[PDB]
Formats: sequence, structure tokens, C-alpha cells
Amino acid sequence: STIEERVKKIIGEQLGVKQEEVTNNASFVEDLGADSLDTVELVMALEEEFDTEIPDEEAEKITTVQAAIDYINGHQA
Ligand SMILES: *P(=O)(O)OCC(C)(C)[C@@H](O)C(=O)NCCC(=O)NCCSC(=O)CCCCCCCCC
Ligand SMILES: [Zn+2]
Ligand SMILES: [Zn+2]
Ligand SMILES: [Zn+2]
Ligand SMILES: [Zn+2]
Ligand SMILES: [Zn+2]
Ligand SMILES: [Zn+2]
Ligand SMILES: [Zn+2]
Repeated sequence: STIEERVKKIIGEQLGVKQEEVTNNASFVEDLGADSLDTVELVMALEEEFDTEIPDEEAEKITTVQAAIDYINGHQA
């Protein structure tokens, strides 16, 4: 499978949203309805899957599904 597929699956699982709703342009807060706690738990779930650590101040600025995919392609090793 692809990174896009793996990342979207975790986002849908974490936020309780259906797959067809997890588009690449979608914003986590406005479009997918992520709340304060969701922000924290979603960041940690992806950090674990992709064995990486993102700085909280940088995570806070990753607003869309595609921005999250982009960060993982750039930092996963
Ligand atoms: P709550 O009211 O206490 O907190 C609400 C607010 C103040 C909105 C905070 O969530 C906050 O800091 N908001 C800043 C603007 C905003 O909505 N930013 C967040 C978008 S969602 C998010 O942070 C999830 C990112 C997931 C992708 C990261 C994956 C990287 C893994 C390596
Ligand atoms: Zn594959
Ligand atoms: Zn596939
Ligand atoms: Zn929905
Ligand atoms: Zn949008
Ligand atoms: Zn909640
Ligand atoms: Zn953190
Ligand atoms: Zn690795």
C-alpha cells in the first residue's frame, strides 16, 4: 500500500470519520471536525506508526491531510 493510504486510514480511525471523507485537501479542524484532544492523539498515532517525532509547534501548523502526508514523506526513515 502507499503512504497516502496508510496515513488516511489512521486519520479516519482516530477522528471517527469515514474514508470517503478523508480527502487530500481536507482541513483537520474545519473539514474533519478534530477537537483539542484529537489534535494531540492524532499526532502521537502517526508519530508511532512512522517511528518519528514532530515538534509540537510544527505539528500545530500542519492543517490538511496532504500536509501530514508531505511531512511523513520528508522525515520517515
Ligand atoms: P483546544 O481548544 O484546547 O485547542 C484548540 C486549539 C487552540 C485550536 C489547538 O488545537 C491549536 O493549537 N490550534 C491551532 C490551529 C489549528 O487548528 N491547528 C491544528 C490543525 S489539526 C492537527 O494539529 C493534527 C495534525 C496531524 C498531522 C501530524 C502528523 C505528523 C506525524 C509525524
Ligand atoms: Zn505498498
Ligand atoms: Zn492500495
Ligand atoms: Zn463524517
Ligand atoms: Zn477545506
Ligand atoms: Zn474529543
Ligand atoms: Zn508532541
Ligand atoms: Zn523506519
